[PDB]
Amino acid sequence: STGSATTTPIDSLDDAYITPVQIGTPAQTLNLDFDTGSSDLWVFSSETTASEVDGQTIYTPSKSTTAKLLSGATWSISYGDGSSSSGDVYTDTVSVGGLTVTGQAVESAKKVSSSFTEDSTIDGLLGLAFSTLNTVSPTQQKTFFDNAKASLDSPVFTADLGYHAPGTYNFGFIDTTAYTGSITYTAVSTKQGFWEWTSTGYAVGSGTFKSTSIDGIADTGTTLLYLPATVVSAYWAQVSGAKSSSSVGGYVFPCSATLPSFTFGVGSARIVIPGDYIDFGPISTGSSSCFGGIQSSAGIGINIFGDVALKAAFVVFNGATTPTLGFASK
Repeated sequence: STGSATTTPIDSLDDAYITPVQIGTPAQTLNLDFDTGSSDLWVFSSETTASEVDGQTIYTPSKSTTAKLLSGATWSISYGDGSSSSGDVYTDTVSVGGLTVTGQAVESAKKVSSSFTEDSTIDGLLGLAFSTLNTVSPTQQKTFFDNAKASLDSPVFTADLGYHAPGTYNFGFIDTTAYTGSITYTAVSTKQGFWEWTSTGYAVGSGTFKSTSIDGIADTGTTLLYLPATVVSAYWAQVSGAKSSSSVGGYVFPCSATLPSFTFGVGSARIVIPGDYIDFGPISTGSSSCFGGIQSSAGIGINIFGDVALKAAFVVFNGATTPTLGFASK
């Protein structure tokens, strides 16, 4: 089997991407944020505290003939950005892009933090990291990908995120029309439950490539690119008037600037992030200070190849016995 679903940016800055997911019988379609940095599939639901719901579509298990309470199971998650959610658990049929899993754990939120309530366009998250990070207790549950894997033509999914445009998530096949050149595969460590890999270095604009190992994760649920302070300072030093602002919480730059590209290494291959991808617009409406898409990972404890980086590439998440990541230009 295979599945193919279009993913759409939630706003004009590509802050996140939503992908329609069918849950239950008859289908209830919710728009979920596919998140390679976490391992819970959770939804706004009929059980969500009413004051914490503001425009989201909700999953109502009582209206699904295939829903079953997973008796005694609870979940609670805290994300790297300080956001959180918690609740109880149903099993139900879940379909993405034509690919169906029966008996999928659907984590029903009772509580969500303010950042989720404020995002009316995101009805939940679909985690695609390793199932070792799943928060269900007392019985840890599998991700949608882990449950689908054995049925798929190939044990893979691909992320093809658009710049200010829709893209695609594919399960079980590699669309050879979706990328240019060849796919370069690189080793993955699953020791922390993430798609953790090592970039071979970077370049700023037309500058020379610096060979240096940068360990980090491929995280579709993170908007920006978080890299060591040395690398980030080297990038922003090439932009007149760029500075790190403690008051704003990162590097900002004049909205009049033209940003240089940023290149990262995947083995002997190179992925180029155009400068425009690094512009996240005014820090506040009407400001001439713009927020940068490349930020320091200092204090986060890990480097994060978020959407800024991944949208520059066709990305293969290879869930074979020995997992690997693949990157192609597109």
